[PDB]
Amino acid sequence: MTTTMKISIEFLEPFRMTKWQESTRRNKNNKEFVRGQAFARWHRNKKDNTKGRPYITGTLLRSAVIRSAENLLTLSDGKISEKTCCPGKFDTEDKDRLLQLRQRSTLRWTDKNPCPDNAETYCPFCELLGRRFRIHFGNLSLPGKPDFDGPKAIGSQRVLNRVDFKSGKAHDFFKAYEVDHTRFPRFEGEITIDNKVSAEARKLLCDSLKFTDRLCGALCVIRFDNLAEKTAEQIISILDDNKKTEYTRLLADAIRSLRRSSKLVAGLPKDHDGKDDHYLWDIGKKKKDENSVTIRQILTTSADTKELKNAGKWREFCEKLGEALYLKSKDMDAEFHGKPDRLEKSRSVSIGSVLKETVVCGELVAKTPFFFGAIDEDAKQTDLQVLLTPDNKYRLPRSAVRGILRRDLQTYFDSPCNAELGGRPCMCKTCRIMRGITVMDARSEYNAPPEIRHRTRINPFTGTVAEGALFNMEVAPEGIVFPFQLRYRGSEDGLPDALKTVLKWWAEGQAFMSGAASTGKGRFRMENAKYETLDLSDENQRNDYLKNWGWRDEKGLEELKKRLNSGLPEPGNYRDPKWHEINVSIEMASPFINGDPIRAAVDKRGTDVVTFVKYKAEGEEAKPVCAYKAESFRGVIRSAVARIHMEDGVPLTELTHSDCECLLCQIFGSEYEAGKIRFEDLVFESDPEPVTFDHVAIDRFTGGAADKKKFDDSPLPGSPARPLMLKGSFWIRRDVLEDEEYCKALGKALADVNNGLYPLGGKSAIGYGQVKSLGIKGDDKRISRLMNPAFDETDVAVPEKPKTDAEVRIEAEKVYYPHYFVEPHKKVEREEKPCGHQKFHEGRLTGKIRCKLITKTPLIVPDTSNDDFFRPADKEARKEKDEYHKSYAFFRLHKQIMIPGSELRGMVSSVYETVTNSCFRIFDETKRLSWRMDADHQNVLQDFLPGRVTADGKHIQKFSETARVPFYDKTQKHFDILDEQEIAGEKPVRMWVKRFIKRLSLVDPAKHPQKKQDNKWKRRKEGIATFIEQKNGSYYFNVVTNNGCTSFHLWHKPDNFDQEKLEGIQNGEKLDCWVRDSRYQKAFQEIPENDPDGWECKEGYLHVVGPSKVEFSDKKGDVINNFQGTLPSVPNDWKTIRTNDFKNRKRKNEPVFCCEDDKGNYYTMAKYCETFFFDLKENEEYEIPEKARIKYKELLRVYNNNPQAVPESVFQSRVARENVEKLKSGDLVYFKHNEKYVEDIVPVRISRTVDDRMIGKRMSADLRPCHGDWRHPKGLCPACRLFGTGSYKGRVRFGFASLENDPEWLIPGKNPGDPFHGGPVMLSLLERPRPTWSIPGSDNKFKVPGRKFYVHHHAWKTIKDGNHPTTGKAIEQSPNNRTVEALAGGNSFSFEIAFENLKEWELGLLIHSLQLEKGLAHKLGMAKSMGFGSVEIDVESVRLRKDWKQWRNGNSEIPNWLGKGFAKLKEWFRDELDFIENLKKLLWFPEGDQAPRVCYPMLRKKDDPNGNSGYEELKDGEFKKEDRQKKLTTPWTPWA
RNA sequence: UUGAUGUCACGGAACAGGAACUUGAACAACAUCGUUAC
RNA sequence: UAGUAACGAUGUUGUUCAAGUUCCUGUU
Repeated sequence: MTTTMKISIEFLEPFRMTKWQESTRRNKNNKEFVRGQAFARWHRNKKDNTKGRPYITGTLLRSAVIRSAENLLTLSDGKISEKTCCPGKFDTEDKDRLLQLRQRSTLRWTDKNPCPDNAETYCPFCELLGRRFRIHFGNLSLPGKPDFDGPKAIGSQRVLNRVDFKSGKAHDFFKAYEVDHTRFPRFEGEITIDNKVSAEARKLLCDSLKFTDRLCGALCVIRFDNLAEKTAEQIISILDDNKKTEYTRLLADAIRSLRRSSKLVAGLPKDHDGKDDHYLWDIGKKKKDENSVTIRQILTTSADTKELKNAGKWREFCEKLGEALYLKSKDMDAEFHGKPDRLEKSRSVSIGSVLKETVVCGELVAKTPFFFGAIDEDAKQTDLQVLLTPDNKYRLPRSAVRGILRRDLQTYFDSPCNAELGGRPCMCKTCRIMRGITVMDARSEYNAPPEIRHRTRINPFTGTVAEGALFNMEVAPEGIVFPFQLRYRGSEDGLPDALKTVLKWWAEGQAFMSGAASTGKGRFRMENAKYETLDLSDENQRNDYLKNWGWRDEKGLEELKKRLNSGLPEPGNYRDPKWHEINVSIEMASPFINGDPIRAAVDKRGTDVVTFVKYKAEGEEAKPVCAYKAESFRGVIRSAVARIHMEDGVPLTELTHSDCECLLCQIFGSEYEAGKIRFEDLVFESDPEPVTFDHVAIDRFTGGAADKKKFDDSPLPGSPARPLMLKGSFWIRRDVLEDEEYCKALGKALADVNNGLYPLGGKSAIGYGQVKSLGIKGDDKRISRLMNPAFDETDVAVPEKPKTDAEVRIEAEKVYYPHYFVEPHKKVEREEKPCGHQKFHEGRLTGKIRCKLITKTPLIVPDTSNDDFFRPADKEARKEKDEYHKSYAFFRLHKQIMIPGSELRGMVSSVYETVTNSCFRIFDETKRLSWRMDADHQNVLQDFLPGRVTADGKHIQKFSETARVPFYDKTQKHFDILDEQEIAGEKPVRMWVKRFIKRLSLVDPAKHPQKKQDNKWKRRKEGIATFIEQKNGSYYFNVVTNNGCTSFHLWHKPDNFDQEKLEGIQNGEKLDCWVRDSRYQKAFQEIPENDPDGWECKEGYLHVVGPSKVEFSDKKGDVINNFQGTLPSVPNDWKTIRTNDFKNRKRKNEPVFCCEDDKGNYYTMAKYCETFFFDLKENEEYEIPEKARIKYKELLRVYNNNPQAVPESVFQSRVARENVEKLKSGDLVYFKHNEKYVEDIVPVRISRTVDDRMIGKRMSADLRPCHGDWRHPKGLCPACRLFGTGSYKGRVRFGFASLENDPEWLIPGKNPGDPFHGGPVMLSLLERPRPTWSIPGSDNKFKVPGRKFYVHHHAWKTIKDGNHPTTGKAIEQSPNNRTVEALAGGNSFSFEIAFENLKEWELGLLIHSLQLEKGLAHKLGMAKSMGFGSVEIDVESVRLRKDWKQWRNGNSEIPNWLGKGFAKLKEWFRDELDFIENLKKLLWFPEGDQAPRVCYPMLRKKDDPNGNSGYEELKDGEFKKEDRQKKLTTPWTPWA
């Protein structure tokens, strides 16, 4: 007796979902079951397990149908078809149930009796209301009834908000689930109607089902009828198998960046030679073990797997791989909800019968990168994320649009709302308009990943970043189009005036929707607006509206968009939007950098930092453009304001801004109110291609490149020819331009920015940034009227340089050395506190110094961007893999000769820090030294005893003595009778050892005429002689010693005098003879066939090392000559090398072995013997500490990395040939010990000795790098206060020097008429320095000398011709020297030095270090160990700064500064200023007719035509061991 | 998997504050091998 | 029982980033 009607709803927007709770907190007393009643619910079967499906109750649809029926019944004056309708009853006497009452002011029509219950025929509204069921409403569920695994598998919980209006920051908040509508767009159910309900109630029900449009926070229309985890584990295991475990976070941040495209893995950078050993992209490979994959190979084979071919799959793989790597690198409260008021009776009111409808279509594009915070969980790498769609599309929610309409409607009026989330609806002017507004979501169809930005926070006391202030941020691209649709229904004749004014504001590009609006985030603009007003008051238009469900669906919208008239309606009352745009145009004069290291790690150029580049969208694809961040510009202007204004004593950079109305707190805002000025990004107006500059860090002692300290950067190029314009804008509020107190502050700050201070960008300490001018427009001269400069234009001249007094006595026919260290003092002061990079102090100076550099000796500053600049034309370009002859040019920026700022910074820093006797800025406190020990028995080789380590690596057992066993000879055979188990020393052998051999001579007492002078004939006694056999040269004898106790057989070689005693031998005569003993320490295997004497059989260990001591050469040495032809070839394996020739041929002395390889090398090999350790003394061992093992490790590392070694791997020793690492267990060593503790372990007889301490502990404790903690503390060296350090910014900025006259090169070029290119000159070898010649020994006597200042001379006239400086031979090219292009003497440059917050004695010392006396000169450039690079600097106008208006050129104050600097220098050191005298002696320039000839020695004396006693004779006599330091300190000592 | 005579949740902007920055001459002379003889 | 004496040859590149901070303050 029923009739089922099947309905089905279909969503057009993401609906919302509530949270599940058990059936105990489901009363009217819970505050989360209420406020969760207007959403969809989540049912789970088998309670306590999150598994179920969503559903919508029937009571909610009943309430929506009731509300639509009330809204529809007053539109036809209460008559459905024929009969009038009763007003209905909404009163209930019981209120313990009915968990929620109605607070709505029910509509009215035809007020009459409420049709009491004791009736028999009701009003159709009472049949719809339900007065066994009359109209039963059923549950709506999913079509197929599936089962998901929880509420997080269909949706995502996001946080909503509730912001304030005056202090526009926040209030409480809440959160809810939202499910996307592209995955779950359909729900189904039915409605059970009785038979005898009516024939007019069904029409009302159908019209009410068609008139309802939203159910759960969304529009609707109701109708009726495993790789990434294992790859992460593999990469982590690779990083842990090696020692590169500190590159894990950079690897994570660089791998997450590859999610943009898969064509970036085949374009990762390489090394500088084009190899495949990058420092992070090639971790894992070794010298051996080819089956070792790297990270580049892992990313390459994972780029083509037929699973990661799509973009979404590759993006997801990159994201979760980066997340896993970040998580692996890691481990090394206020919310309101509800409270609705339970009102007893609703105040029923009438609204009338006039109802219209307005549709506004169009679209709104983005003009700046927008931001919508959707920071979710389970993703902790970015910590500031954006809102995305489940298919990675950008969207703007309707909550943000609704809140922004609310804010603009409150701003159009001048009265905020005062609602408190409860009770009767609010009835102000801005809540009667907001109750008829309906908007929609967007999708933007872009589908591209967002870029990541890095931000920091700077401590304004030191200048560096604060502790713990570093975070990321991701922003959406610029230029995305969102579809827009607004709909309003009310009683007016169209739109109101407030909405028309707000839409006219939005049509001018002033719709600041959401984001970090203070730093120039999303600003949209509504375009292509259409509108059309319907009329639901009549009946011929309402039925056509109800026939097609309005026009909400896609077909209805495509039919509606053909009826809308174009152009928005003009408002009746305009309001002049409250934001004003001001343009900004900056022009620079130097390079510019805005760091980005991750892009440098992914980029294929192979640099360390690259400039910042943002993307922009063109509809489906993104293109990059270089720009300047908005946060950096905002920070610059904020710091420029904060350092001038006082506000009651303490400046604005020291306040806490807790509850203060400071001047920064009222313009730039704080954590309690929003700001009133919004900046924006700055584009560069052109296409500047980045260039590459190389840098290095020159050590102080042994001035050369320090270890691990070579780097580069890729900034944008700018020069006084092409000035790198910058364009942008920023927005200010309307009620700030009208104030006269804030505009003055902004004008003062921009006037300080314009006058040269506050450089923009990165490394401004070497001449980057340097704003030349700044000009704003668009403000009617309210701010740009205080930005006018004002100088003095005086005529005071600059005082001339004083005359020098330190002179040297240089004579002819003598040579000099070029090093001459400068020994320092012993008192470096660190008892002063640094100033602080805050407000400009009162008694300190700030300004500019303009200098003038003029060269007087050829200068070389190379342009290391390319080699082969002097390459011949019209030939082959270059072979792939070879070592050619490098040749460079001079430095150019835009085809203009320049000198960088870091060169001058380093030079002046060295001179300034050696004047004030300050801390060694950069130093190498590692790398302990080592020396080869000499070959003399008494001094060194006496203490090294033979030994052997025990079964465990803890003790060394010593031996008694040694004897040498002959190998590689022709008089025995020891290789084919001993196996490999006994020649490696792991098994004892048994040899026969002889100690003393016996010579023979016939006449002892009557031998004084000929012999008996050698004094060795003092142990002869007597002896009888026999004869048993005849030989060719020798004769047999059987001699007794004193009484016939023993007899020995020997072979005696007679001589002239012996010949006569020989003459007759009948085998039986008794000759007279004498026996003498001589030393013979040999040990053979069996027995030799020449001495059948008593050999003492002993027991010991044997060990071999291989054929060492090769005198290889290239010029047919004295032993290869006078040979017997046909030299053999090199054998491919040892144990077969024999003796070829003898060194002495009269006697049978030392044997050699001459061979010849495929090249022109000629080897001559000594060492025809090996050593045998016998007589192992037990029960006496010595322990090995850790210092011995560290010394042994350094010894092995030196042995294995040697470029001067023998090219053949057969003639090396065992230590270097087999490449071993640690001390094994059971190997022979030569150790040194004293009282149970060993000191040194060497492998061979004559090896090298490593010193115990490092080189950092051979100085004083005060001269070490003045770095560390010992606001900032007071422990800083006097040179780390002018120039910076880590955790303290320096207050001196240098600048790019530029040439102004004509070049005037050294040698003319190849093309006449083009005076802008020079000719090439070829240099000498230029080999790296040796610190093992200044520190000769290692005990305690040799400390570290000074700072290695090179002397001035003229030795470039010999290189100009083509000879060598030491000899006179012509130099020949090779793949080890360069061919540079140089300038000549008589060129002029000009640069500028900016300083701030200096004292009056630091400026005097800086001027004394810039300009020297009138007889000295500086030295910069390349190859200044010859005569190359000699400059002098003259100082021009020194214009100071005293206020933000006037600058007061102070040329007339220099001598007071110089006197104060000298007075401070006298105060520190009383009368011990000898280091300044030495430094003035070392900077002396030969004024005239003096030609000091300096050069380095040669190796020996026989290889230079002058014969000047090279290094191998200078180690004895002059520079022996104790005069080295002394003779290298005196500024001009004769080279001898 | 809801209750019926009463749901303005299209009744609520994840908003407000923060300088990828600090320090650094692209430079530079004496070492490397071990034993041989009595 | 036991150790004493210092000699012979002339050739060759190296570093290519390092030390720091890598997240906080708050809504009623």
